Amino acid sequence: HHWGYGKHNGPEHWHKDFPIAKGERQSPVDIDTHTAKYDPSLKPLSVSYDQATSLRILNLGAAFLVEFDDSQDKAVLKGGPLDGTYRLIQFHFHWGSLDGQGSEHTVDKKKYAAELHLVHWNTKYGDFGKAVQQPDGLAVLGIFLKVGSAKPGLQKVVDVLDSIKTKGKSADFTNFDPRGLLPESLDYWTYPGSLTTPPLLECVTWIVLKEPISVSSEQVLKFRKLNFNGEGEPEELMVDNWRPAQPLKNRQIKASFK
Ligand SMILES: [Zn+2]
Repeated sequence: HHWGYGKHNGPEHWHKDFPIAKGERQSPVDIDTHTAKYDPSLKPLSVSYDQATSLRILNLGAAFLVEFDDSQDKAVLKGGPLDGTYRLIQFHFHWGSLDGQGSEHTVDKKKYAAELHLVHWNTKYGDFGKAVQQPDGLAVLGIFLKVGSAKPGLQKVVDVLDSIKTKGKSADFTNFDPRGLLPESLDYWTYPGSLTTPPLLECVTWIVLKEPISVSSEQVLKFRKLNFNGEGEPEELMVDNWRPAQPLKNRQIKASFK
């Protein structure tokens, strides 16, 4: 009876196995744009993905991950609110059963159709496993998806999903350029938070881009054909794999823009 997104194992149940679910810096949160504070101390955000090396795409049950070779400084995030260098390890998405929901962060309570998370770890901690045990261990770039025009750079991801329909399946996925998933503007909000899936560790500097990317109805429809279950198990569509907004508590959200 492990955690998931269903009626009896979903987000309101997670605290029983993971008490930090009710902690002081949990994610996601609602971003109240009018209460967010423009911060002049914020240095420019640096996304250097030119030598990114994707390896594989995997259905882990709760989402699919595109994983990268993070054994060298090849795809890094720096600047913004960050001190030091954070290395890209994987990206994944959260999405809804309907276009009206799916994102984890919300903006003035608005839910987007999906949310992309590019996960990076602080190189001063040597690897991801050690990084998640640190309060500044990860930097996650969050990007909202709305339904409209297709995102051409997403299409290679959507076309391989038929090969990883069920939990446990993986496929080779080399030479994918995550620059094709970024919006024009790097304007962002930032705040200290957590992983949004168990173990919910409070190790994340969140950087959430203001500008969503547009993806087509057909593209998100393909996300919804995935399965939470493994092959040969009862079919349950991988939809609504999002945690809702958590209390902001003693935190301020900062904006990079005015
Ligand atoms: Zn995520």
